[PDB]
Amino acid sequence: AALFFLIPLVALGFAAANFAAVVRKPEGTERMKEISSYIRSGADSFLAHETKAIFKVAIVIAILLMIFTTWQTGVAFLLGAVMSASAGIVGMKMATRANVRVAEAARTTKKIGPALKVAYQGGSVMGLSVGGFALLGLVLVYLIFGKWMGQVDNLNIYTNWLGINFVPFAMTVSGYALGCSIIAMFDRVGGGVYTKAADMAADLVGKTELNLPEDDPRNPATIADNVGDNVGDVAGLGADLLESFVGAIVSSIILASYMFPIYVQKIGENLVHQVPKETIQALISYPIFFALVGLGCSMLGILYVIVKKPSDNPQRELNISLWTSALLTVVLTAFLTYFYLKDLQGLDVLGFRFGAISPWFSAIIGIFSGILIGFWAEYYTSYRYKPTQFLGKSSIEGTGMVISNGLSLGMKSVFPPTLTLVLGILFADYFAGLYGVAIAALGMLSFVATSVSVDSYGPIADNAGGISEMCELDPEVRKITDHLDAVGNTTAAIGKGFAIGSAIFAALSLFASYMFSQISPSDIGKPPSLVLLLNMLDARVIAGALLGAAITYYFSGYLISAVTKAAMKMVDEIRRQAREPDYNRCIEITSDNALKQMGYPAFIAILTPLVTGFLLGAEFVGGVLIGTVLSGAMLAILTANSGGAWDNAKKYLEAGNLEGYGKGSEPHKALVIGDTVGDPLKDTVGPSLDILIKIMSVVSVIAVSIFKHVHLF
Amino acid sequence: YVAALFFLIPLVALGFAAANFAAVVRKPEGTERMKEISSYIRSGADSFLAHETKAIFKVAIVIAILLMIFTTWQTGVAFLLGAVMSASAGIVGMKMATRANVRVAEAARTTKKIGPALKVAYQGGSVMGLSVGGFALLGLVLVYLIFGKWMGQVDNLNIYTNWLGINFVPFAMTVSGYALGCSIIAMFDRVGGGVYTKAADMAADLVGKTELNLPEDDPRNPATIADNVGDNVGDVAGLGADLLESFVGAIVSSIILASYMFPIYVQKIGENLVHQVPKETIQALISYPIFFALVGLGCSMLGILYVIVKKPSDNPQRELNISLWTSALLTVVLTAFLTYFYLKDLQGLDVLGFRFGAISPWFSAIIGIFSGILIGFWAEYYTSYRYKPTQFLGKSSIEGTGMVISNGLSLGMKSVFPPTLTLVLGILFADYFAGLYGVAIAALGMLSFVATSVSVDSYGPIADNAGGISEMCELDPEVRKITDHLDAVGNTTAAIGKGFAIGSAIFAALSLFASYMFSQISPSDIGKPPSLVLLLNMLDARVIAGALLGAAITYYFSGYLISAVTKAAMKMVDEIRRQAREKPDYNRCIEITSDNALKQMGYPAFIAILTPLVTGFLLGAEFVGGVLIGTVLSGAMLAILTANSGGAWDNAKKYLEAGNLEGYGKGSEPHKALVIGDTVGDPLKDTVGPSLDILIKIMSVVSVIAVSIFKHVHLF
Repeated sequence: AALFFLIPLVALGFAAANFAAVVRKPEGTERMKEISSYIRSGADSFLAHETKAIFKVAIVIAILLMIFTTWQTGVAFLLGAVMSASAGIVGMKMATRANVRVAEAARTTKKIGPALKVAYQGGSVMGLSVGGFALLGLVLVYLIFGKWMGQVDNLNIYTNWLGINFVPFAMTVSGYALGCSIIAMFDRVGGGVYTKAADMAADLVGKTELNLPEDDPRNPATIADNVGDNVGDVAGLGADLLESFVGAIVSSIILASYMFPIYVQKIGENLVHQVPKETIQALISYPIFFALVGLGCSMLGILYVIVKKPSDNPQRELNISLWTSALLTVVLTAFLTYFYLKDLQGLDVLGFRFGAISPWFSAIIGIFSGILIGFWAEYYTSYRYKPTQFLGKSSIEGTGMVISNGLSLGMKSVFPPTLTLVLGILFADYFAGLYGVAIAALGMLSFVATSVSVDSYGPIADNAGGISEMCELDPEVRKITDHLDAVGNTTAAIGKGFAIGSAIFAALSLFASYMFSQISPSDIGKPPSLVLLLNMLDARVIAGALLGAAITYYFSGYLISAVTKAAMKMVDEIRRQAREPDYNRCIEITSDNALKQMGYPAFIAILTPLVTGFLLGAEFVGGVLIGTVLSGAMLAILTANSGGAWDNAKKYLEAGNLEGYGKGSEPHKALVIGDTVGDPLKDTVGPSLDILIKIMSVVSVIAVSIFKHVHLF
Repeated sequence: YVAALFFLIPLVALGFAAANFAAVVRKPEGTERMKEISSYIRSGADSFLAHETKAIFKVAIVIAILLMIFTTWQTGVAFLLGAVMSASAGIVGMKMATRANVRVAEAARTTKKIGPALKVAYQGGSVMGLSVGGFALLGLVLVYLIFGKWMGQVDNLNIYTNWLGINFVPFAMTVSGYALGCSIIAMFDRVGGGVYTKAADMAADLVGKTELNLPEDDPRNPATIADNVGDNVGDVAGLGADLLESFVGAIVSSIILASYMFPIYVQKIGENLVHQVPKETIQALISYPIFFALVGLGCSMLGILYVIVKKPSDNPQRELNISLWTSALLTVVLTAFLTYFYLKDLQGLDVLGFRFGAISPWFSAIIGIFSGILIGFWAEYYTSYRYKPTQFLGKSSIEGTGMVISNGLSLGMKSVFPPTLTLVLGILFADYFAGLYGVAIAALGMLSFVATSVSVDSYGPIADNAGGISEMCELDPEVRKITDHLDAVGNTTAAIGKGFAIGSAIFAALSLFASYMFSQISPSDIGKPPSLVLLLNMLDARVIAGALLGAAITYYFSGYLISAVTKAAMKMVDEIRRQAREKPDYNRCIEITSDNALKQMGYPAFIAILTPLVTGFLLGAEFVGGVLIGTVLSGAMLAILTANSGGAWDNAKKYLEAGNLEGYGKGSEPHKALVIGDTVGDPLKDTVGPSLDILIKIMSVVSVIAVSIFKHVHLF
């Protein structure tokens, strides 16, 4: 058991070792070194600014979490914030360092294998830092606050000095989750505004009197964009997956903890717990062990792929990493489930239909759902398949036709993945109730380290190819690096789709956790069916649902406008710099403006439940959560798939798959308009929604202990 | 005595419509060129109507046969009756509009004044308004008398079990059948006719830009006449049928809730079933919505009469707003007395949710009314260039085309919050006053004066056709100025009316969701506490799954419609090229586009009608309740977004055309960007949004009906 608790440190040390191993490889030409120095300075500047703002917000949140609820809650909040920030910083430094070494491998060896290995060892640092830091924080919470302080021992509803009631350990893990959520909100909202403002400004300066090339170091927005790629597909997506991972695990824990007070019967004058402390604690700890086994299998798959004999098929290598981790987790967790829950009593009252093996059936379902959902994102965004081919071909009909067909593509694309989620939820429940729904969220993210490593591979290869083309490298070297960039292009779409699906699953598990956390000491005798209830006929619930949907749409629109404003401001600063390059100057101007913009979306996401709950109650807030989730899922999938389809249709034409037309032609102009429209949608709105749907649920789960009984109307 | 006096009101409205029809027909058509252009337009309209009506009849017969085999035969009879009422209103309104398009221009030319032309156009639109009101309430009065009182379905009010074992309260199921009847007409009009309209508009612009280069606004271009036909197909038949469906849906929901409260609030005192809400109150609440709607129609006729007889003026918007406010205020006042005197001596209103006694539902109704107008205003705030958002979009036109698209999407997304919040507060307060019954009464009050709303909505396209005929006939510049002023006023009223229709659709869809939940009552829940029966638990994984599925289906529905418009447009372009290769063929291309649009609507219509049957026989009534919530939420948001975005794009293009952007005018690059934005937005505002308005209601109606079957007959 202690070995499992050690696995997180193994992953952190693995990250350190891969960091050193890639750092040992050669940087090469001095031109490459200068470009990468620009990139690293921009990245570190952005990181410092955002971490300053993060610390400012986190101290206030921890003080409020200690004043209300308990002090362990605020401590766990800060712990989780630190773990996620650490994973992000480590991954970003590693990526900004490895972007050149990948190109040097490709050039020196004139081969694809060594460059791919360098890039994947680079991304595995972010993957392993995510996994290790997250599960390390969780093990620390489970040991220090969990067993040492006996919060897993009492498992009864505690009433704090203010009168707020809650199960202690549940509230503690909730605080930890909220910490991760703050880190992720900062990363996604802010960094996304920044990244897409930089990309839009890069496109813009090309058309001003400056006549600055897009792929030229003379253009400051080029370096800002190369920094933003890392800010996005390494820090942002990694933090998003980390939040979903921890959310699934915390939801399992909260449901388990609150089942203990739920299933008590007043047989005489005594309250008899129909689910005893043994089973409850076993179910509190089973998710942590499942996730630790997942991290172990992830490290094994990464090891196999980094030591594997070098090959010339990158896509195959990354997919091998994924499938190895998946199957290993499946088998090992099979034995874990069967042996860890075998001798427990009362599992039938918990929803386990086939006994101790029920949740494993749930977990694996998640896994498969995930991969399948991934596939759908690729089907509707790759020009290898029919939809993007049709979109690209329709370019000849005009620009309005490109826009309409892209919107149509996204809207229709939301259905296959939603149906995958629907069947996954139905079957997971069939096996093990809402607990099994949470275990499905976990299984889907059981190998988060490998998923995040493949996600971070993309931007590293993108920067490698960009450095190669900015340094005017040999055409064969450019071919190698561009092939790596295309593989990363496909993996990016798959990873974004997987992240959206994971966010939806974790948000639904958090909704269940919210309902369970509504338990008051006065409902102890009441039948369980009466307490765990959100009635949709209650007009406050319908009203709250409409409100949540509207707030989600408004959130998205505000982010679009913020991106455009920040881009125009960066263009103004670049003009000022030309009249009077400024790399960190423009990077920091845009970073500060994006951080200023983040105030209102963050306040929306965090304060909507507080305001509405203290105003109208916990049924209204349940409605708001359902509306937010239902609209966020759809809008996320839509924006992601539409932007991906537009981008890859432009590529389809640029690759000459549409005879007669190439760069500069009118169809290419139309597709470029479509791609500029979609960039903010896929890289800012979708991920921001992935976060919204979860963080609003977390804030709700926590504050419902207060406003459940403290509401104005 | 007085009851029959009110029951006569529908015939008064139908006769008022006939009289206005005749009065405008007496007006002069004028020049032979105007007569020829209008002959083209009217022939196209009649052709479209006939083609769509054939398919409507086929589907309606299949549905009515199924409604007789299952449930009861009165259900199928009421279904066919409602289909006929709505189809009649649509045909009448469209024929009248195609007739009045010339007489408005003749008023503008002969008299060189705005007042007389406005009067001609408003007398034209009041035909559709009054036909909607009269036909709808006539069908409902007939149902309440024949099946209701004569056959004693308002007398038994107990759960009846049909030969198959399907259980339901008879009158509730009957009114549900009638609602489904109206819904079929509305679905046909909206989905099909909307695909047709936007395919026609897209083909007109394309052929204007194709190798043929046939000028826009030219009789030589057949798609120009097809588009002038589509304006009426959309904002007269489509929008009128939509408002009619929302109206009838609110009323039917009130009735179903009332009917099912009788079995719900029973107490099993030993061996006796004691109805805590007695038959007297149940029947009073079944009939109160009908009388409220009749009073509303009377006030609407009065406002319309005042505005058509009022001293002519030079301010048209003021005249239409006067009609609206008069109808609203009169309905408010009279319905106050109606409520207090009709529900005073009842018993059990407390157990029902009436917080302030017999006057509670009136408080709900008026709220609806205000909600409506406020929602209307919001649609105007986010689409008119008199206000900041559309101004900013137009100004941003200078900064590229991608910026136009991004800012339009942003505008639309943000625009859902003010109107959605209006709906939120309306629901909260309406419920506060009189429970879910009061939510239904709020929907009704919001639509209490539907005749005037539909008349103002149908005014728009008639004036649009008048201005188009004026520009195609090369009329005098002053007459053209008058017609262009009328067209802009019609544009604003169109935006406001579309927004009001969306808000009404959301309110009616929520009332129908409540009706679904009430209709789930089984004979085995007689003793169960009401809290146990009226329950849709959101933790049940089935319900969450169904909600996700419904949202996803709504998005897919929208995307399919977008693609269908382009397919029909491309085919119409091919037909125009063939016509050039071989006075052009007007009805030919109109009928080709109509048949293609009707063939395409088959699949969205099948989605909307069968999704609840498939998913319900598969997984049950909790899953379908989830589906309904997802559909309602996603449809509300997408409807508001698409409508407001299309309106903002169009009115920003107009903002520039008037030179409100110093330095840029027709032909400049910002104008090209705004033209792209408008071509993108046309299908969204005129096809997707309304189709969703329909989806969110018709799926609920089908669910309310079939839940009697699949509630207990489901596979998993």
